[PDB]
Amino acid sequence: LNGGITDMLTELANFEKNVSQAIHKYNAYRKAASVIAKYPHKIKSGAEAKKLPGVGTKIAEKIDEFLATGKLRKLEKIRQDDTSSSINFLTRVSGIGPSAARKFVDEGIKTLEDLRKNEDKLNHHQRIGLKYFGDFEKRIPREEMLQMQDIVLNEVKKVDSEYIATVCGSFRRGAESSGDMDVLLTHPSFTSKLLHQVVEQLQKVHFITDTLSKGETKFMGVCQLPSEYPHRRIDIRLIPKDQYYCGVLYFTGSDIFNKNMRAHALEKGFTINKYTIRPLGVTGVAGEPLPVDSEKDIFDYIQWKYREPKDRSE
DNA sequence: CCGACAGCGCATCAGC
DNA sequence: GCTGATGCGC
DNA sequence: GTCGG
Ligand SMILES: [Cl-]
Ligand code: NA
Ligand code: NA
Repeated sequence: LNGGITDMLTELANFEKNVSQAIHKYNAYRKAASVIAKYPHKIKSGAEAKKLPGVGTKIAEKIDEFLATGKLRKLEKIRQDDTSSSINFLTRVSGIGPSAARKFVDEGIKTLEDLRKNEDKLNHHQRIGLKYFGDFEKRIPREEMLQMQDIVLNEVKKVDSEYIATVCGSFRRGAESSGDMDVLLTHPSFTSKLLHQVVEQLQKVHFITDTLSKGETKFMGVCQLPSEYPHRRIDIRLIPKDQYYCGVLYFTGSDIFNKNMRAHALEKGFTINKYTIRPLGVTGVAGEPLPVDSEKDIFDYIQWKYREPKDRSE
């Protein structure tokens, strides 16, 4: 239908983010690509697309050029540009953002090979990103995610049977594949070394293989199923018990669902973030956080019917 | 016209 | 050494 | 880049 248009917008988005360092223009192009990707008709003109929310005058003009010529002069030039294409590519390395990519390209470091012969110029995260470059770009089939969940739930309970661990993200919504694994962790003793002991055990059984970052509340690293399976990205967050289910709700998503749930909350007189759900006074003064002991409690606070994660796509 | 567009944990830099 | 800023990812 | 105050 409009794959040519959405690919064009996505490509424009990446270059704004990675090369121009214009994050808001990146998101504008992404939003336009998303709304067009859902549009159930083949677009015949920029004017037609303009009617959609997120598509404005500039994108309408670009669509008109694309429909009449089959390309975008601006994009064609960008693709051919050595500096811009190299910067854009380097950002595919985890740990390499627009700033590092620009600095690397400035000094003639443009390829994965260039990165390999300049390890001294890479920080720990970037070296890991380089090491697992191909693996990190692979999807994870649900069956592997289940096997990964089996290991995590098993080892967590082995450390302390009172831990509560939930694998969230699109996986919890029943997705057939995932980009990574996002684990939410809590314990009755923690409210508003618990994380360390879990990471340590996962390393002990050789599930966790590398560490990108690690503090008292957040771990970001690499894992791998026993055999060879690709190495996978895994995050683990330690959340206070009284904020756990607000966290589970938020990190389960989806993004559109969270947006819809916050809107309904306000219309019912509540504000919902990833941490707490709080009532609003007659002027807008937010009160103390409300007690939450399940996902359903959040729904019951705003007079909503409990939606299964499976149905939380929108 | 012009400000918002999410906010925060961790690693590391910049400055004192 | 320290504090605050920045880069990065999510 | 787009939206909306
Ligand atoms: Cl709060
Ligand atoms: Na529009
Ligand atoms: Na990157």
